[PDB]
Amino acid sequence: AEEEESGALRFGVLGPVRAWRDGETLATGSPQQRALLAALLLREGRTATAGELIDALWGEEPPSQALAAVRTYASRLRKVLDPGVLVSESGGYAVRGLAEGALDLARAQDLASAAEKARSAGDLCHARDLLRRALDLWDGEVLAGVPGPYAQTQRVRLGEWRLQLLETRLDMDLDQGCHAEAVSELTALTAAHPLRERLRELLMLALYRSGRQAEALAVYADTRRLLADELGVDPRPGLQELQQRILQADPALA
DNA sequence: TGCGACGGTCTGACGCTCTACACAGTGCCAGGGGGAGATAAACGAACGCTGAACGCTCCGG
Repeated sequence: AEEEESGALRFGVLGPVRAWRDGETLATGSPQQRALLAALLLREGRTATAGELIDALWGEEPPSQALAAVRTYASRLRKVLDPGVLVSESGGYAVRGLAEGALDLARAQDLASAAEKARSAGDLCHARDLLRRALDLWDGEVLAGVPGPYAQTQRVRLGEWRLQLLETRLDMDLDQGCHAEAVSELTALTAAHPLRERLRELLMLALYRSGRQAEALAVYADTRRLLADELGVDPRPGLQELQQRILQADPALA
């Protein structure tokens, strides 16, 4: 609310496709139109040619004469957004005029870099506040209802980035002395995603000092059974090592 | 025709690499046909919405 300046046009990709024009919404339109606007939004303002956008929306088999289709999608964007916010060069399309804080993705990289800098500087309160602001950026599933295998690619990429971001958040929560909300979040995420080894290692680390041992190794045994049933291999050596040092109960990491 | 000499013609002129690089003085505008590119409509299909309807276990007086 403190960064809501006059004339600000805010764009959002981490949650669904929406536009905020000084507090009032804009109709982003068709799902393919939403995917087109998102594809322009991921490229931080390239002039990207018509064939590349056609491939981004659809992939291997776009209809043959659908170049005029993308043309009229561009017309839709130009009449629903500002005339000058979208400009065309040599047949390519480009959204400019994006200030700081206009895109939630740019704010996400900014907050991640600030958290990394604070971790390098050894600060904890400012980094915790930065990642608290960062976890409020995503709203539900990223890229809600957009077609295209391209959109699937940045969907899985942003999901993986969110996974490492929450891994770092939970890790600093564990090292600074937070366990209750930590184990709550880890249990919720392992309920959501059952086949991540790193989050279950985080479960072991969090429960190891919060006063919980039986269900931690029960969850580990369930992980071993599912990983043997679905993969039939052995887990990472760092895991077995973490369970090992746990077993002799070293109070060094208290 | 035989002679020389006069002449044009033509060719290469051992070998790689450590090295190795680029290149310059004098017109002008209007009219007109294409095609990319923005606009709003439009043909077609399916995607939602209306709860309704088929049918089971159900706690039940």
